[PDB]
Amino acid sequence: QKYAMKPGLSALEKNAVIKAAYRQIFERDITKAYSQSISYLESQVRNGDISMKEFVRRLAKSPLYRKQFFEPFINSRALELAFRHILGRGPSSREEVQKYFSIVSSGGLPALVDALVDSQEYADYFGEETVPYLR
Ligand code: NA
Ligand code: NA
Ligand code: NA
Repeated sequence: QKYAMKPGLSALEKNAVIKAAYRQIFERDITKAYSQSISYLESQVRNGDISMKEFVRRLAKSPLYRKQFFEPFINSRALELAFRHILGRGPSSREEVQKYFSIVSSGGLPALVDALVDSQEYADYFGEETVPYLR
């Protein structure tokens, strides 16, 4: 089951695409109703002013994402969570854990998100338009 945001999709499909995005990132049925920010963000991705990649990015940086999947955890644990939500897999090696560990110490949640989202792997699997999915 793969979902991709494109500007000319029907509203039914767009709704389905957005819903998948929240479920993959927040692991629950968040809605535009949750905050001004998320609603604004949703309007951006729905209208094509930002791509799906950019939507995932801003979503993963949000206070909701931060309080559920970053703030309560040690660097080590927060990065494996972000891996799963953004990349659809767990970290593959101790060398990869280390790479992202320093990024987290260095630039916290925003740097963790940017790095996962801007990796060549993310580009290969999900690109600009596709919701991350469990691999
Ligand atoms: Na914003
Ligand atoms: Na939020
Ligand atoms: Na940032």
